[PDB]
Amino acid sequence: GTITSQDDNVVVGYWHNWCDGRGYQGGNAPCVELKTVNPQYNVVNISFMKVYDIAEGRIPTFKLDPTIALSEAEFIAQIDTLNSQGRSVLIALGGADAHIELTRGDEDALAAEIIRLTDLYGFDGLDIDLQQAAITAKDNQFVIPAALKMVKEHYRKTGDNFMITMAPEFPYLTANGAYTPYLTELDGYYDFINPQFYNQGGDGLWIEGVGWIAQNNDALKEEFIYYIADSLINGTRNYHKIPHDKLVFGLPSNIDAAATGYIQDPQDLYKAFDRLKAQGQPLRGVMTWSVNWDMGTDAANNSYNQQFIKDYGNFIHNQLPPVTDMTPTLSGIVDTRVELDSHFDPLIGITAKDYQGNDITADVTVSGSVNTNQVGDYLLTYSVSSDDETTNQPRKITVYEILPAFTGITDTTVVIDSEFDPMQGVSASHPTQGDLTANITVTGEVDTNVVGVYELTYQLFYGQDNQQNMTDKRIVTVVTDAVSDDDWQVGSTYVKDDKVTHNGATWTAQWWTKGEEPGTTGEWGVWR
Ligand SMILES: CC(=O)N[C@@H]1[C@@H](O)[C@H](O[C@@H]2O[C@H](CO)[C@@H](O[C@@H]3O[C@H](CO)[C@@H](O[C@@H]4O[C@H](CO)[C@@H](O[C@@H]5O[C@H](CO)[C@@H](O)[C@H](O)[C@H]5NC(C)=O)[C@H](O)[C@H]4NC(C)=O)[C@H](O)[C@H]3NC(C)=O)[C@H](O)[C@H]2NC(C)=O)[C@@H](CO)O[C@@H]1O
Ligand code: NA
Repeated sequence: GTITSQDDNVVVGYWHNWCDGRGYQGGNAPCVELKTVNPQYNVVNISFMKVYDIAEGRIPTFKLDPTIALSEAEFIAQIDTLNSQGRSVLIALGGADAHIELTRGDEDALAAEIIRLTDLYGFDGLDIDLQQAAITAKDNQFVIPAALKMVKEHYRKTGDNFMITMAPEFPYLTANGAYTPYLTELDGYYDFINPQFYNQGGDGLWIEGVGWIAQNNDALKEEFIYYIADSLINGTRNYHKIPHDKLVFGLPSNIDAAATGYIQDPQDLYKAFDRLKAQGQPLRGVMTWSVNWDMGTDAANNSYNQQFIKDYGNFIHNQLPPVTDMTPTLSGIVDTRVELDSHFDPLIGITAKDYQGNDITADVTVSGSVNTNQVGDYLLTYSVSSDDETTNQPRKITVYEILPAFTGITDTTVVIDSEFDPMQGVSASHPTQGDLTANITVTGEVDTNVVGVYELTYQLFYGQDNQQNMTDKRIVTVVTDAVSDDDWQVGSTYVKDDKVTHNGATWTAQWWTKGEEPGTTGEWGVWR
């Protein structure tokens, strides 16, 4: 077949490239032939493309499991059958426990291998299902998008829409989260995203005014679906925006398919989707891990017997076609701190794209102005318009000033008649004004001829016209080098004629003493 893409709603189902997988509740997922997958799965994702052995190098590939007892030619024939029915068959990249680790420069080879596989098997696109370390490993976040742009562009040349989808686990979809480079680099290139709303336990989101709604909360499942979808399709509540026409809700087929996330009561999904439709934002479909689980058995060897497609196929297909959200995007805008009098350029680092991923950076406009010569906050708003839609985003610029620092102003003791230079070892600096030593004045003097304690007040003047100032005080004590009688000690014993220094005076013992303080023994006592 040819490249077969989906224009309307989708029910996506992963297909296991292996047999008899064990379920989270002890069930079993048989391998199944593609031609047996229920027709209402209009996108079927071959799982998985990955590195099958590092002796083949870093570029991942796909190798059909022969125990499924499809020859290569037969597998190709069943893909062609699905394509003849207008269904798409994508190759899923990654999966659980698949490590992929690419280096900048691997993008040409990855693209070449994607195309090779696509042309050989009849695949219609590729699903990004990077998990754990593979999301962020080495240069993956650059290489994988770059490769896929090439692949898209290669098939566009012949008028074919090579589909690109992704299956991020929903916790990675916060605004600056690990999947964000894939989503932003491929804006305009991807057909839809089918996040996983399973296996995340008690993770979820905080709804200001209703509380924490967890993915494992079966009492609040309607609210979970509604609010996490509402946040995603509007870029609110700290989630990255995925337009509603491009959001497909991923679910486990049953309790064996994933540890948590199974919808016990399909009504909760019907109602959440209906609510989303009611505010003008119908979703694009559902996704499931997996067709094999939908055709599998539980631990008691009872058949699941297609309960997932029974619950969701007709509901999702019997909907109007999607309506494209053509809002443009802005990238690069972050509140920024700028030091007083530095240069600031409000356009550097900021870019914009239309909904098809075309660069429209030159079309951005900015209102507001920053005055880097005055500390304070300044608010800018960036705007861009395309396709009769407009996106805006604020940016706070804070102008701040840093105090200079003195060095060398430490209390010190010097000997009588020594030379003392109050500026010796003293400096000031500032990060932007540089050496400010010449801006320091000294109030007070030290007289090194006269024993005593001398205070010096250092002032630094800085800033515009030197009208800012800071002060620091220093004590310089001048001590004699004159040797004197040893200080009186309260525990020492003295005898007649012994002399001691105490309380600034020299005293002479008149007889035996221990523990009597000089100066306190009166007109006629032991110390005189
Ligand atoms: C206490 C609490 O609430 N804790 C929370 C955490 O649980 C949670 O973090 C998640 O933690 C779970 C493990 O507890 C971790 O689980 C993986 O989930 C991924 C994503 O769904 C699973 O991968 C997909 O799901 C199916 C299985 O449901 C995968 O199917 C398997 O595929 C392999 C081949 O690749 C086969 O060998 C297997 O047989 C097959 N399994 C089955 C049953 O068929 C499929 O490959 C994946 N892709 C898709 C499209 O479905 C992965 O299997 C789960 N691993 C395990 C060991 O169970 C999940 O990834 C953690 N999430 C994160 C973000 O790290 C956090 C989340 O914030 O919150 C709490 O802390
Ligand atoms: Na095809």
